[PDB]
Amino acid sequence: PQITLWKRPLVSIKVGGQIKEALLDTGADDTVLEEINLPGKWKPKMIGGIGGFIKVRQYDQILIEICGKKAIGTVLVGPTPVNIIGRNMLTQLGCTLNF
Amino acid sequence: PQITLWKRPLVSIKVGGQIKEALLDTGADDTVLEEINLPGKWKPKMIGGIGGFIKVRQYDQILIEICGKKAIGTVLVGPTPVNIIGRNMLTQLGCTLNF
Repeated sequence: PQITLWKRPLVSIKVGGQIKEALLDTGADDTVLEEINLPGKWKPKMIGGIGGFIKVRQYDQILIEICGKKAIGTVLVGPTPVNIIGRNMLTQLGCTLNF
Repeated sequence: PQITLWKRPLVSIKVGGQIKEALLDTGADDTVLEEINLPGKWKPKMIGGIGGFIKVRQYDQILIEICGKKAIGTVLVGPTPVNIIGRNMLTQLGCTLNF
């Protein structure tokens, strides 16, 4: 799809047997979700920083479907005000900026 | 231009008689720059919030050129770790997300 930016790019995502709303964020390096139980191993990871560090759970090679196309990448699970789809997953979807 | 997201989308911008590097951030509502003297009036504005509010100077109808095309919109001038081009300016450039 082509998405204009007059409003926030919230999309619907399928992940871990759940449906969630998330933000296509070209300004984020990583993908962060909250309130989900992902399969497989996880390692702790300190992210963020400015104001202090926040610990999350890093799951690797997690599938996320968005408007039809599927992406597989690392997902960080921890507290976040909005579910973020960072560039690590945007690139797996073939997402580009165009103007 | 078409910009892939394998790396951070830093571009070169012309604004206020200066050249600066900034980030095309679909995850930001507003455009924030630091260390510049913009012309015209400005009103104070509290932005951000999570962890506390930060005061910036809001200049309206400011021109910014990026890879050839010009945009006119509100620019917030205050401390920021990276110069951000929010959706208010991305939309003026005709910027979309495509995958």
